[PDB]
Amino acid sequence: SDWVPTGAVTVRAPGKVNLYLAVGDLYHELTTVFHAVSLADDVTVRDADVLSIDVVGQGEGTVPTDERNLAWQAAELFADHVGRAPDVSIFINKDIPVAGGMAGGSADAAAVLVAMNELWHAGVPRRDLHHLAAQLGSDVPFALHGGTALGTGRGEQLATVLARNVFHWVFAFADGGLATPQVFKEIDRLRENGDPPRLAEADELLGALAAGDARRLAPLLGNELQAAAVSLNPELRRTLRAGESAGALAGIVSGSGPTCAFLCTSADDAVQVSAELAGAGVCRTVRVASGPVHGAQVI
Ligand SMILES: Nc1ncnc2c1ncn2[C@@H]1O[C@H](COP(=O)(O)OP(=O)(O)OP(=O)(O)O)[C@@H](O)[C@H]1O
Repeated sequence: SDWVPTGAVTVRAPGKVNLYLAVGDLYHELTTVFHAVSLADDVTVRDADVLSIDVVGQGEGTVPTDERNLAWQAAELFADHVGRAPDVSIFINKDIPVAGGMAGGSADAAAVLVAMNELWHAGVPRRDLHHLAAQLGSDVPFALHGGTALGTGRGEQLATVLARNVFHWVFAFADGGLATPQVFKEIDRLRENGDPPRLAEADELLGALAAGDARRLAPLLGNELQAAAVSLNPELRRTLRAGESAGALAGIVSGSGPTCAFLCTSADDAVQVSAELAGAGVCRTVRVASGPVHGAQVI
């Protein structure tokens, strides 16, 4: 169903959820376990007379089509790297929520890097694409990488980890969005203010992933940005509680929010959870997905 015209390159790049997200000091130092899921954007790139961006799907109305778009920035950076003008049209069919904590703009940017490399057969190796991604944004490297990975530094340095099963997810999109800088500002505010708990080390969580054990994983999920996202959007507490009472093993805010993610034991539980959330009047719209999935790849 992807747009794949002759001459074009179409690339699918996944959204993410942070299974584990510890936030340090003052970019912020991060330790995170990224997990790529089957809610993805598909990006079709063609040679054209000028650089352009068109969007359908999530944010059809509102995602900018100019220099504000991370995909614009990606095309310019890649063109410069290989010594060509960025004369491509970019079409983004988005399932990843806008400003929702699943790094959809980052997916779009990673997809453009991959699509252009193929379109022009530029021979840019994966390590060089990684460097370009890191220049673009903190979550772009993971969008290239996919699977499940331990991100350090500010998230750009990645060590793959084993997630030895298919993991079943429900995502609850919020009515609006959050600006990730606002959410980082808020966690700093919360910490000026009190001395709330920090996550344990990621050891146990990584062990549960390596065992492929969702029931063990669930109570170990955690995201230090969640308190900031819920401080800003208190209604998220209703969404989380609803998903949990519907049968999710655990609910967590995804990244800087406001999307909520719910880990379920099985496909059938994700069926139940998504159906009840949709019926509970606590979020905008509901999605079912699985992970892990691949990083940005040509279709
Ligand atoms: N390709 C794009 N898709 C969506 N938003 C984009 C894109 N390019 C630029 N933007 C702008 O970026 C912001 C939203 O980015 P995005 O949807 O990636 O947020 P996010 O998923 O919460 O990101 P993260 O979780 O990586 O911090 C908005 O300010 C939006 O106008």
